[PDB]
Amino acid sequence: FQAKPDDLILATYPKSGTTWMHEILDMILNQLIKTHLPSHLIPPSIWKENCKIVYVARNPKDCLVSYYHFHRMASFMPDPQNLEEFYEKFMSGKVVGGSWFDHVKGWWAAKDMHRILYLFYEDIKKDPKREIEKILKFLEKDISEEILNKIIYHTSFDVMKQNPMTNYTTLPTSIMDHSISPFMRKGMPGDWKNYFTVAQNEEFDKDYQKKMASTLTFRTEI
Ligand SMILES: Nc1ncnc2c1ncn2[C@@H]1O[C@H](COP(=O)(O)O)[C@@H](OP(=O)(O)O)[C@H]1O
Repeated sequence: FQAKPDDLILATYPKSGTTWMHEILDMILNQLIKTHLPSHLIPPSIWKENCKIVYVARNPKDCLVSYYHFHRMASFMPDPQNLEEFYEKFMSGKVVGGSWFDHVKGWWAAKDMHRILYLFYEDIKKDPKREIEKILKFLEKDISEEILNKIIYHTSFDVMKQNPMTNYTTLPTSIMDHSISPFMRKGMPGDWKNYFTVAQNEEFDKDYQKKMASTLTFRTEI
């Protein structure tokens, strides 16, 4: 894969803000390549050319829950069975895409050597103006207040949810059935609290602490 110096790359672990951020980057730019690869598997061409990369990470509890429901509604994805069973496989990194942990850490470290803007799903929810302003400084692109507010409006969850071009409702019920769980489900940090039992959560915090020791921190609420 021969990369071009101007190509802009969107990199996420699944269920972390791909669709959302693709839309932000889409509008700002008016070549955008997206990938779910872990840093160690990016083609070397992309580093040598010094492509700008936007990475989006999401707190792993919401990511896990989002990934569960998505499994429920996608035909091409394995049966998740239970949130309990799913948790075990998510924490093990025995899910499509592999380990969230390795993903987010590897990209976190990669930003010491490489032109990467590393953003947080939760920071984008809390203050899209602030996050989108970093993107603009990163792309050395300059945009009117009028258009910046337009982007914030256009890429808000409520608006994207009604947008056929982005909500994945232009796919047959038999590949994604939205009656089970919409692809645009809740879009809310802290939603995981409605699904983790207190005991599931204490178990998580004990595995997470071990598996992270990463100056990477997350918000699990806003
Ligand atoms: N415009 C938006 N704002 C906030 N969250 C969004 C969004 N568009 C999609 N999402 C959320 O991002 C997740 C999908 O991520 P990806 O595009 O990488 O698969 C889903 O999470 P939830 O299932 O937790 O709501 C989806 O609702």
